Amino acid sequence: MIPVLTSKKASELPVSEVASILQADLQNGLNKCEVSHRRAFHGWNEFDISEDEPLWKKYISQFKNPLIMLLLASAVISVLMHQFDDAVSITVAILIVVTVAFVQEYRSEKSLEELVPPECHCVREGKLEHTLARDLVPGDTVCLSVGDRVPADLRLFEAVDLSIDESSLTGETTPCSKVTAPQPAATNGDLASRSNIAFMGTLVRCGKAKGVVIGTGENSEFGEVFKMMQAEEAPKTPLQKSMDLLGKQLSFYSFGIIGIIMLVGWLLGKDILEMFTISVSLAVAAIPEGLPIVVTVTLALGVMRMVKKRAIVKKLPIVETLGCCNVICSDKTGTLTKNEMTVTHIFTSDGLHAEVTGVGYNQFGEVIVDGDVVHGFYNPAVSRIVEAGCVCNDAVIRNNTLMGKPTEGALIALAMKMGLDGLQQDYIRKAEYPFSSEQKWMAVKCVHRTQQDRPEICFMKGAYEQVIKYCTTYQSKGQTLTLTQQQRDVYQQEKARMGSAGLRVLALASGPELGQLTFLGLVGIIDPPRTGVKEAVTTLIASGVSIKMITGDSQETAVAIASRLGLYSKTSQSVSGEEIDAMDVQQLSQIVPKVAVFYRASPRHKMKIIKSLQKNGSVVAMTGDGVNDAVALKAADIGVAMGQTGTDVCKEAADMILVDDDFQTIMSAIEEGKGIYNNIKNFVRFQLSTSIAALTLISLATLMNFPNPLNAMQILWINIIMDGPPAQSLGVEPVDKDVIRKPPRNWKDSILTKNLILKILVSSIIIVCGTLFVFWRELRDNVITPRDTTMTFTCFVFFDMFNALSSRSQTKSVFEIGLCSNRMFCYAVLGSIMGQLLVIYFPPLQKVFQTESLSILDLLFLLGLTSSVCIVAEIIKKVERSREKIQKHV
Ligand SMILES: Nc1ncnc2c1ncn2[C@@H]1O[C@H](COP(=O)(O)OP(=O)(O)O)[C@@H](O)[C@H]1O
Ligand code: ALF
Ligand SMILES: [Ca+2]
Repeated sequence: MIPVLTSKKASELPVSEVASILQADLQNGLNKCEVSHRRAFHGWNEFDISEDEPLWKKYISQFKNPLIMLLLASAVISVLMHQFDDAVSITVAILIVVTVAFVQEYRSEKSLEELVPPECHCVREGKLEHTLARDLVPGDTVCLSVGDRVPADLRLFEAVDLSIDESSLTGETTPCSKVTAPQPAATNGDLASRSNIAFMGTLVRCGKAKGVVIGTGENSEFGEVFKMMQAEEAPKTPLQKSMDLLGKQLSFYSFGIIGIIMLVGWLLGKDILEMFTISVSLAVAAIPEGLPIVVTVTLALGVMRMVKKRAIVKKLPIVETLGCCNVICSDKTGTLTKNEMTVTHIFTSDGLHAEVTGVGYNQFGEVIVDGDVVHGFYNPAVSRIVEAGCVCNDAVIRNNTLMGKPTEGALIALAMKMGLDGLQQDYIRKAEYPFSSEQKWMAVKCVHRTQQDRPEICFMKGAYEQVIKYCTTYQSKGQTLTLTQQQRDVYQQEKARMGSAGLRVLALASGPELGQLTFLGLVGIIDPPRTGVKEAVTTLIASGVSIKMITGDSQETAVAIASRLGLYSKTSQSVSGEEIDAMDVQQLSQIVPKVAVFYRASPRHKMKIIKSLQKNGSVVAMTGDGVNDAVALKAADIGVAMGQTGTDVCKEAADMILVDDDFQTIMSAIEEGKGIYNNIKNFVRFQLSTSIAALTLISLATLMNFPNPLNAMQILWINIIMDGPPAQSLGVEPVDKDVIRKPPRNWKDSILTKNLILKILVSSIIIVCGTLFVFWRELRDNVITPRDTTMTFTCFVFFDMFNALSSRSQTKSVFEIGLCSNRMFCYAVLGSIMGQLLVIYFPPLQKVFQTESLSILDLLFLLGLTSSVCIVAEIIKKVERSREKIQKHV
């Protein structure tokens, strides 16, 4: 059997011993059968899933709520009293309440169980595959590049200037350097001296590494520490504690009102038992005992609906601030535009204009100069630019797939169209200066493969303003002349003409050494934008949010794209990158609400901009994707990391990520969050309206005479129907398309507004008026009849049902939506109707409850009169929509 060795054993033993003991191939790797055997033997590369849930313990913990315990105490002291029906009814009712609370808790636990398995790169069968870190087995060959995180315990056998961040493991802010040499047995006392082992969960900052898996899952003390630190957390949502405070205030007000009405009923009154029972009923009915449950389940359904649309968001409280945003920055490449570059226009230093046809990275296409087809080395000016773009290239084309930068793949395809694919191997690359964000140029110094006696030739490419600083001469009609200022102005004007059409400009120069280069020409690398982003950005800035652009390119093409998709209003400015560099946050904070395009910028500037965006009243939505951009995401409130082109540093230490990079997904998530908030507001509105109506009805009933026709069991059933399946049906709801045009909700604003208060008060007074009308119409000279109680109970039930029906959406009436789209509402409605009809006619229940019989014409009159609240709500909604239309028409 293969033994599992610890970290110190792999540290003290050389690479040969750790390879022979583990039987791991450094170059070939392990086979599929051996990997499957090791996975079946040692298990999966995850923490031990040993967690049992005593569902019976949860069921009994659903008890002990003081109010239901006082209800059970009343029930048992009633058993002591010479009576049986009230006791058994109260016991069955409290049983239904406990089981509905338990199933609600189980559903909330399921929703809270409802982001991703972490992927990695592994070398198996001699090939590198992008596989799951969960299926990793001890002995696999793992490659770690910049950005990638260490999946499991790794024994380093190859390392190039590797620096790994271990602050999450030991707390040191300084990354330690890794080496492949074995450490002596004397220095293995502390953890910081272990520079030959890559531990699980560590973050690789820089460098490259190739190691062998030695420890997975449980076979690591650091793995145990991680399992115990990142398993039990409690990141409560600000909206959650806000709703908790609101519910506590409502409960305190309800308890005060109940104490007041009890003091009133005690004076000039008797039958203390019924008063205490009805007080307990009002206490269990008025208070919201399901607000956290419904808010959690609606947040979970919202996050599930938004991840269904390819939008993964961690840090659940972020869903609270999702949609509250008002400034959403974006980059040109990636989110706002697909990563596809195509060379279309070529401008040589001689003044020639060449057009390149064909779309895609293939050999299909031709170069036309003044009507003539240029192939091979027919035109010196064009062929020089082609060879300069080809010899200085890091991307490679294979089976129409590009490996590297797409901007270099564009020049690769351009050389392919001219039949110059085999030129890149004709030169021997000697010196390389790669393309960096600070220098913005890439240079290669090479010699010919068969003409090594010739002087070394260096080719530089990049931005015009950076390349032209190294150019001293130019070519015209085959003659090398000196670069005058007029030639520089002509080149700048041509760059402006190219940028005005939305083409990325790229300058190229060639020479014997750096500093005495001749400038060959410019190329127009067009970038087709994604389809559908135009209308999205149009409807985004039309109300609420404002989109920015951090491209890092020149101002010309940036403004061209921002005008094509639509970002530049008549009153808008644009700032450079050197302007942000030589300026503090205070002076910048006064020009940010006007600027919308950031050209010639860099991620190093982004953080600073964020500070300015944090100076005034606003919240940031960044879109960092590459390296050295995770700190900007952490400093901002939320950070949008891309899935395809995204490192692990900017993925795990970040916020909501977007797979299948696009721009409308943020808008969809914003609409989802706003719909969640609207559903929560509608549920709170319905609950508060029903509670206020019941409280004022009970008060007007027990005021000075004519005691309440609603008994304890009836009010408890009303509580069940107010906080049951028809209650949470309002929380979960498919959103319509109206909130994207609404202004964003401020963080200072609460969930209760003036119109909501007016609506709940109108609903309550209508309920009370209808109930009093029914009470007056049922009896004229009759003191007390059970038919009166039945009529009042069924009337209040039907009124609550119609009020819940009218409370489907605060911005949409019942006519626009149908009897679908969360049909669970209609399911709960029909279930409650069946339960009510069973309560009406059931001889075994007629002794339990108060209802014993009813008439058909009485039921018809009840359904005819109950629609008053519904018609009033629809009338006020129609007049509000008419006022909205007449105010937008002017
Ligand atoms: N491989 C490269 N060689 C030389 N110059 C480049 C290369 N790639 C990009 N550039 C230039 O450097 C600029 C900066 O690129 P980057 O900072 O990655 O932003 P973006 O790619 O979105 O423009 C580009 O606008 C382009 O002019
Ligand atoms: F892809 Al960029 F700045 F937009 F590096
Ligand atoms: Ca209640």
